[PDB]
Amino acid sequence: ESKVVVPAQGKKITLQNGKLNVPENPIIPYIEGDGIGVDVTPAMLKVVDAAVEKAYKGERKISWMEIYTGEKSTQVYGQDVWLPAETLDLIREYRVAIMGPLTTPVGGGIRSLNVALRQELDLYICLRPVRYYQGTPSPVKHPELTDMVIFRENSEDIYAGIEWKADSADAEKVIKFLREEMGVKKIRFPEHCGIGIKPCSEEGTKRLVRAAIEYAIANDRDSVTLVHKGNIMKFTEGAFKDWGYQLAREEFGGELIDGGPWLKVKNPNTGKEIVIKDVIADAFLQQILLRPAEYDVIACMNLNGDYISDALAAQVGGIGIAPGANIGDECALFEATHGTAPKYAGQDKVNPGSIILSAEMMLRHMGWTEAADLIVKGMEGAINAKTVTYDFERLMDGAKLLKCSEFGDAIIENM
Amino acid sequence: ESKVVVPAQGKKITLQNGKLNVPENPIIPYIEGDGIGVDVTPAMLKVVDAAVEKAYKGERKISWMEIYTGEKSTQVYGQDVWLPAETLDLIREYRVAIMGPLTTPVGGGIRSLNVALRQELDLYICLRPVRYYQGTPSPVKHPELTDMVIFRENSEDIYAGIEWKADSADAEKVIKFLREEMGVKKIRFPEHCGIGIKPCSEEGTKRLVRAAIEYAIANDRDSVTLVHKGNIMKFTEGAFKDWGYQLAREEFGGELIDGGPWLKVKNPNTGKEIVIKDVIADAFLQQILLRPAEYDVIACMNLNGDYISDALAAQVGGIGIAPGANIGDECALFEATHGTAPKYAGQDKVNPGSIILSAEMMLRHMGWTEAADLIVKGMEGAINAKTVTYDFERLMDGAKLLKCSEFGDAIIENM
Ligand SMILES: Nc1ncnc2c1ncn2[C@@H]1O[C@H](COP(=O)(O)O)[C@@H](O)[C@H]1OP(=O)(O)O
Ligand SMILES: Nc1ncnc2c1ncn2[C@@H]1O[C@H](COP(=O)(O)O)[C@@H](O)[C@H]1OP(=O)(O)O
Ligand SMILES: O=C(O)CCC(=O)C(=O)O
Ligand SMILES: O=C(O)CCC(=O)C(=O)O
Ligand SMILES: [Ca+2]
Ligand SMILES: [Ca+2]
Repeated sequence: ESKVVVPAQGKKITLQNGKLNVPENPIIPYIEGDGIGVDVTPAMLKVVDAAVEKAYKGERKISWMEIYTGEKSTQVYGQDVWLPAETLDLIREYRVAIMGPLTTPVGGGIRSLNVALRQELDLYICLRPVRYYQGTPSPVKHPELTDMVIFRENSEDIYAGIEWKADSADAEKVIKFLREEMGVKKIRFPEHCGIGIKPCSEEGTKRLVRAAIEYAIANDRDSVTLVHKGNIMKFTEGAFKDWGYQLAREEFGGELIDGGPWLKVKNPNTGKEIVIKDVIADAFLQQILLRPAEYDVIACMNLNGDYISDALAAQVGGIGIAPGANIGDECALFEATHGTAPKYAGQDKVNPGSIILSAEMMLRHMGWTEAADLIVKGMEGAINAKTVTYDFERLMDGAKLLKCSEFGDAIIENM
Repeated sequence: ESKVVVPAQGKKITLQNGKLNVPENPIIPYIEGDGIGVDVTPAMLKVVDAAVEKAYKGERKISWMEIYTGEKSTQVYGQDVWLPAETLDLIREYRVAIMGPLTTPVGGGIRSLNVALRQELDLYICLRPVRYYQGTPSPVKHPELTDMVIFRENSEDIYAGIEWKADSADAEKVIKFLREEMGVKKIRFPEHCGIGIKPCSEEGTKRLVRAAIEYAIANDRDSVTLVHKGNIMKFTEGAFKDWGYQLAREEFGGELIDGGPWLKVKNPNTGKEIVIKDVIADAFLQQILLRPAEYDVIACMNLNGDYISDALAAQVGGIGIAPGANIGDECALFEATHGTAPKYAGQDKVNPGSIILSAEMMLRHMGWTEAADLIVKGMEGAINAKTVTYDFERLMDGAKLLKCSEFGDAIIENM
């Protein structure tokens, strides 16, 4: 028995040959989110409606439709309903959706609801753009040199949750198989030993890298860097790097730069040379601090992407305003990237920036670039104005302290 | 037929009940290192001899004994000799050794010689202290707030090199076993798929965490933070966190702080309260930038430790001067932590700081704290004096440019 209400006014977005067809009255499912979701989601709804209204002078309007996942889903659908089947069906059916932060419970053997959503809908691209907003307090000297776009592989890697607990019958069984059937000698302590599996496939790697390159082409970016720990994990991380370079050669006319290993790919629209290169992951966490300007589009595996995105967000003072998308071939789910921060929930206190900027990515994904531009513009103005939420204000002098909802208004005020 | 020459003057260090017995004329094996090893090692030898000579007025002297691993080993012992058996025997026999950077060849199925050395000698602690040297050009505003000591688990994790290449008969076999015998459903693309294994054991985790806590006690440090990605990898990363906390409760009288989950451990020598806490790895890469002062001793798994150490080193401007040790129960191997940088090899140009500070850790490990203190003092003086190698100088105004060997002298000059 669904508790979802389809808006009476409103039409579903359609997908016609890899191309979204967005009506002027699209229905957008949204998940409020747990904890501070109660604060940031309404700020996002208001800010989005304003930008859309201003951009198209009332010709277009989103019909928001609440759907459920997480703690609130249990309150709505009952006890063990953390992720209702219909939520998966609805996101797929309506093609574009957005969500606040989710609470995954502990003690019940439930795995990350965020990851569940990504894997279940096969949203194989985790897209995390990272730029600096002038006026943001940052811990680094030159945050303005950071302008990157992370394509993080979302469907494979150790992140896929294949593992067995130490001393479990399964763990014992897997370890037996490995030592006796596979002749594995390098397990240091085979007893009381947990075991995880890290898969990385040619198809998985290539759909991710294909998207990263298409994005560099579509947006006239300077380069795509394959980031990997291939010198230690040759057949997963190293294979990802090799497949990445290969895809570039096979589908995009990638050709050797000097002695290699870097390649150049010609932008078929602008004729610009896009550099395809690679950096070992540990060095890369150094290079983003020391030479951020040399990096643009990044393509990498699941776990590394997680680390890199977070490291970048912190460096530009954007820990609380980092936008993110999960994109597959059939639908897309945009998200607040921070946690539920239950301590502040309901206080109208936290920064709605992250979910607002994810909504910006959503609008842009929908082809409503004018409205998306107004959000970027509003965000830039409000931050420049030093009219900000506590998390920014406490790090600045002469800022005006705004509530969550008030920061929403300040964004609108600057549109 | 050994090509190693045991020094005529000199005595071997001994181990008596977990306690090193160091004679006044200890023999120390050293591996020159490939590439810039030719530049930094002699700078290290000279700087160490000076500190030892000054500290003990000639009463003590190290008898350096060259041993081999890497490219130079092939030149010495022949074609496929990258890591001679005797090198393992010698390091174990002489208890304390140091090395420059190593070249692991590509194309021959040889795995990291660094990792080989660590695993083969069971040097299960990778010890990476990270502090700021006043005067070092850093990309962050307040590098002086960083004063941490990383205990990185060295013997397990995905870093152990257990994996099979996509399309290999073994890969196919492992994937078959997993899908059909283990009922694994979450491998997205089972074809053309590489597979790695990530082990984490109770014993492996606890010997690492035990060392981290003993170190916090011995050095009156404020806290030990377990860093892990346990919310996604429950049975490896999560188990490491749980075992860590458990070890603290079982062996060190760890007790709940407030509602937990943090614990307090009483320093049995100073009565100081040592906090045992934990942070998810992705957040931790943010927290080291945003709140570096809240962190002290870190305990974490192999791969995470790799990332964290490198990220920290970059933030304090120490990418080229980061010291490191590999420590086991029977011996210890100190190392330059940077690469071989072949482009500058032999130019007497690069920064010998990393290997010099690893030598500082070696001297301290040997109980020769007075000599170790003189190196710290020299390094602080030379850097403060702005008398530095190109890698520092190019980032500063009004520095004096020194060659590698000259920077060695500047350190001595400041002792
Ligand atoms: N949008 C936001 N605006 C301001 N602070 C945030 C935001 N999101 C997260 N935080 C901070 O990060 C944490 C994220 O919550 P959690 O990781 O427990 O789910 C919160 O405790 C809060 O930390 P703080 O106590 O420093 O203000
Ligand atoms: N001790 C050092 N002093 C100065 N620069 C170093 C040092 N170690 C490494 N580097 C730099 O880091 C790289 C490490 O070498 P590799 O990772 O290829 O093995 C070198 O190319 C050099 O980069 P750079 O060209 O910026 O001067
Ligand atoms: O999603 C989770 O629940 C943990 C991993 C994470 O933060 C992410 O994947 O972005
Ligand atoms: O050791 C290697 O060869 C690569 C990994 C690394 O740099 C390290 O483990 O410190
Ligand atoms: Ca994250
Ligand atoms: Ca490293």
